[PDB]
Amino acid sequence: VARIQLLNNEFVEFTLSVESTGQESLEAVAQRLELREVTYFSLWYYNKQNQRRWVDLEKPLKKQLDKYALEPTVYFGVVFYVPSVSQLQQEITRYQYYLQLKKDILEGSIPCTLEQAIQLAGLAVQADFGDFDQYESQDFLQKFALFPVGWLQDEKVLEEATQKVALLHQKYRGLTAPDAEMLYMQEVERMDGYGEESYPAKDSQGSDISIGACLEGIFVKHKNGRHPVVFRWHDIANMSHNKSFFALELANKEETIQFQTEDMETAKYIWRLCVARHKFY
Ligand SMILES: [Cl-]
Repeated sequence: VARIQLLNNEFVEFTLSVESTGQESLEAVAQRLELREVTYFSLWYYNKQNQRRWVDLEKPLKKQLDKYALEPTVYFGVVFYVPSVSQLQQEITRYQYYLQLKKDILEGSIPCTLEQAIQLAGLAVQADFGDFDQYESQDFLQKFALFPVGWLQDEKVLEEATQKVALLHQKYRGLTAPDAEMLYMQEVERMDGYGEESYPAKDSQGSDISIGACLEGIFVKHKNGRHPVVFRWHDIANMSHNKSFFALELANKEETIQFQTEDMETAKYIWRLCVARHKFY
């Protein structure tokens, strides 16, 4: 018996056969949610080094969890981030996407100042609880996750910010939940780090780098103080892996750029996800 953790802090148990693929589990989650735009979403697990890894949806799920996972839990989530949530057509799709974006914020995976957090929390509170005066006090706000890694904030800062959220909340009276969610996602959309996943590596000259995927293409960051380089999706002719190396074949001069990742299994994984993102964009 395995577990699928959903985007709203609920879970589903399920019996894992030997042959059932990751795709089959994803489709079952989608039927459960009545989600009709499933292409943006997939399933991930924590690997044996506690790193997040998206499931190979083509392969049987159970072998993947046995071989690479610490425990038989997968997480439902957005694997293909969209430049504009307005391209999501249906309310159920937007709501799931909203839950993911709120998660990205509350976990700190999209960095966020406290003032940005207060503005986002005001919209989330309107979306999640509706108009402020249905609740004869806002003392319930004190016991909810409102802010990124909020439990680590000083109590006085936390009290003050929660009071600001309560006041922002009153200003949003009359906003429906779909509209409040869209306004929330529209803000998160424009924040640095939205849609980004990255991995440690070295470039062909031994320097340490972070490499990964963003909306625009494959990015590389060095730790000097300069600026990241982005290989735009359409400037990328092909991608490959061999041993621990992951490679981009660029369209301009057929130049091939190598990157050395932690091991051969990591290079294959990075390759698989980056190929899939290239195809999606
Ligand atoms: Cl994928």
